[PDB]
Amino acid sequence: LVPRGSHMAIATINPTTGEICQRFKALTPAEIDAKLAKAQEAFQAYRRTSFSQRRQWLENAAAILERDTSKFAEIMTTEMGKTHQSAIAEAEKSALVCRYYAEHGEQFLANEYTETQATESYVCYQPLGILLAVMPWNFPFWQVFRFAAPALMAGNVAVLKHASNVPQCALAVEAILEAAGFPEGVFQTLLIGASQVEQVIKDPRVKAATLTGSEPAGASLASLAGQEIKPTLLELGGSDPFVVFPSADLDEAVEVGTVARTMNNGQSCIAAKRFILHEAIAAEFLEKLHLKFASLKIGDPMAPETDIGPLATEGILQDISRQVDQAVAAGAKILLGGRPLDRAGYFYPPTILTEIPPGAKILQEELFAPVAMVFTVKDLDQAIALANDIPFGLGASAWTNDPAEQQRFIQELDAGAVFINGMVKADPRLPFGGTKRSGYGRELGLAGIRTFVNAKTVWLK
Amino acid sequence: AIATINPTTGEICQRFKALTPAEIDAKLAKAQEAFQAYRRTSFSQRRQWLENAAAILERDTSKFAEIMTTEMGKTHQSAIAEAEKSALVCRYYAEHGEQFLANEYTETQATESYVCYQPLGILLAVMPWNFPFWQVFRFAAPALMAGNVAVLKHASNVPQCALAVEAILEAAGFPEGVFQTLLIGASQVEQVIKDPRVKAATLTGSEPAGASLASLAGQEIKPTLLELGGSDPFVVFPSADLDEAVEVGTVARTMNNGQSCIAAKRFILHEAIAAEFLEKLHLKFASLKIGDPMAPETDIGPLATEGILQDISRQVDQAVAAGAKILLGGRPLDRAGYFYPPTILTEIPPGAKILQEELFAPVAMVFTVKDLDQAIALANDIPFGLGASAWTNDPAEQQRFIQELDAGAVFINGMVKADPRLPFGGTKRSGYGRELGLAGIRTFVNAKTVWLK
Repeated sequence: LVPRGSHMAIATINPTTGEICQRFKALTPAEIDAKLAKAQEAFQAYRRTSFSQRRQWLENAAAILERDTSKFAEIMTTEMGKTHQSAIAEAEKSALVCRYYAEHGEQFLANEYTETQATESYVCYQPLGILLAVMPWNFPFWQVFRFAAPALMAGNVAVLKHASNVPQCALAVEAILEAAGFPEGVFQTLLIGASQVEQVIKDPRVKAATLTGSEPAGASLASLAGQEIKPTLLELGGSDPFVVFPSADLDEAVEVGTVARTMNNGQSCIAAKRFILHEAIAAEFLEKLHLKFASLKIGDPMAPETDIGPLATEGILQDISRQVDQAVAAGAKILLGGRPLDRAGYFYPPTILTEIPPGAKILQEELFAPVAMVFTVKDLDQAIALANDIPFGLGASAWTNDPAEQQRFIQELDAGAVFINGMVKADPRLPFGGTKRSGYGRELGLAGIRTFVNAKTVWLK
Repeated sequence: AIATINPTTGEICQRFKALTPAEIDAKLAKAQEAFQAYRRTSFSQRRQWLENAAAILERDTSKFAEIMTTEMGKTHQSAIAEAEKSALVCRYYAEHGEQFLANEYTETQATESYVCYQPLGILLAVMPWNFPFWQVFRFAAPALMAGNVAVLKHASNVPQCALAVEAILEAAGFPEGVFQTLLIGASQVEQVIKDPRVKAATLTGSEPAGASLASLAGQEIKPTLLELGGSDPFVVFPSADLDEAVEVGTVARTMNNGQSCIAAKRFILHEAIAAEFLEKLHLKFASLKIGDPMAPETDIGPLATEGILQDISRQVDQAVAAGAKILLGGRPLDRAGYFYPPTILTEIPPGAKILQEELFAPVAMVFTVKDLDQAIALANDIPFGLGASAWTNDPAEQQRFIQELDAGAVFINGMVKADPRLPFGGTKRSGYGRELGLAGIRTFVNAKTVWLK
């Protein structure tokens, strides 16, 4: 036996126990070439299917997700550490988005007509061809279905590169779609490393790409896609603010803030990361939040009662460890947590940072872990100024029952989404995506299915 | 680098100093400041200022037309038409822009859930020389109606058009700094795209510039829109009104002296009409008037630069040495300016480079095909896909063409034109995204989801 780079890049490593459970071989270039030939060929046939066949197959996928939610949930929890209960919910949402596009997708892609001197003039909507989807470990089913439901309803085929630490999830999605009846080659999972994504985008059969994840990989992909004249959609990190003002129901703010910071063990792009508290309401909020964080159960994510599993990988653990030690050293005050736990697996406790000095690195950084930054402010202008004083701009949440402050937050928060008296969620009925360094384009709603079609203008004399 | 060189006489009519990196920066500083205020203006203010710009265009079409003709060589009549269209697109977004940006509500368990449309901020536009007014207003009208500010990097050979556009917009009443023109070289675009104040960019042009712009935009996590070249098929099948097809195909190959991204460049002829059509096409091209583009009788003026003439000379020399046949033209004329004649090439060998190239000159490639399958196969046998035109009165053939041609646009019994009322853009190596129609003004905005408990 000999460890080879090929066999060592992709694995299931259970973050609860640290143990390597199973390893996989990455595809060769040749093998990749052949998957793409296969996709190109399935595309010629798949684009001729009817919305009926596609709706039928998508419905079938939804039913398989619902039947086996616990099985799929366990795969998620085993590979990347989320609570089993939240992983069951992610399977149910994955089914939901499949149903959303089965129901709306034909109508979303109908001809739109415009009166001109032409006998007929309209835009119609046609599949691009092979699409590449580069997806993250943190919502390993949901992110894949919210991309794949609309892309397949539109008539495209797709090749998925998943995060190298959720290969079982990735294989599970390929298998789900095959079992639902989508023809072989329509959706294929590529067991490949991040360096191999270059070969896929530069392949002439690949028309467009989408990436959800972080800046390094997103910059890489969109750069290369650009150089090849291929369109991308990017959803990257956030540092969403969670802004609390005097007229807010603080108890509910506290409950929802805690959930929004800690769900998925803090590893969400739309987590409440930076709590921005009005000075009147602040003492009371900070303390109530401290106490809730302190009540969270940290433990085995397979256990129903667990609120906080381990972080997903070792790397992820060192990131947040360094980011935090660094801030403490620059003078930041730990109200709670702030140290990895003395135990098996990649555990990091719920943590709260206060009195962060101006100039600290961490003000501009994404904390992908259950670690809240807290700030006090005098007025609405300071709150906007601080909320927007980041490179990112995905989501934002503000708590107030003053209609004027509500419209101000709605207008002036530089984010792709703004929730008022609620935590930012993604809901298939509505578009969703970033601004600034959080990315561009929109998934879900109408936009989700228009994103990768040729909007072909037609003019018949 | 940055100069007016009249392509009719080959001579330098005036020079311009490019900005320094410090001068660029200060323009960006000033765009940011103007954005903070411009974004608070009402649609009614913007509609008035847009309407003023249309009136300034319609009023001086002639004068602006001369600047275009003098700088880049199109016929004065067609410059006049470009100025009128530039005005049209302005009135279009002034009429529809507010409604196009209205909140769209969607019922949920929110009290209020909806999407609104907010300006992104500073936009960089990188425009080409071949439609130097139209390509800028097409981009600017929607962008300004949405509340963005813009900086424009125009082509180095049309600096006067570039300054006139800026001046038109200040004269119409858009506040200083809402639209600024930047006299800068291609290598300086990087500075601009990399500046954190610049939010998104757009480029109409060629692939080398588009690839570079979109590559750097990607690295910076910034969206772009690209409209690049094409090698549009013009496909003629046996039920076509042949005479119309010839008159219109000639226009489509020949307008703007063949320097159009949506010119008909590859004529694809069914064998049952090939001979008739080809002879007629041959006769039409042979008698077009080549000349001073200021003179109204002129059909064909010169190409816009020495390089453009060299490129097409090279490309045709190269194809002829490979075995292609010249039915007509195929050499630069011997007279002052950058004149290349209406030219037709036939019997091009398989594997010849030119089959894959964009011919930015009035040079037609002609092909004979046996059937619909084969016509579509060739229509699409290129790296581009902007437009496609097909001529036929069998409604089944019409639908096959509409469905299977790989283009951003398909016209049946007509030439491809960009109409402000409908979207327009490319696929494949022609680009992505859409200008005009509703898409035009949605491209450079934050589609913000709003959720109220």
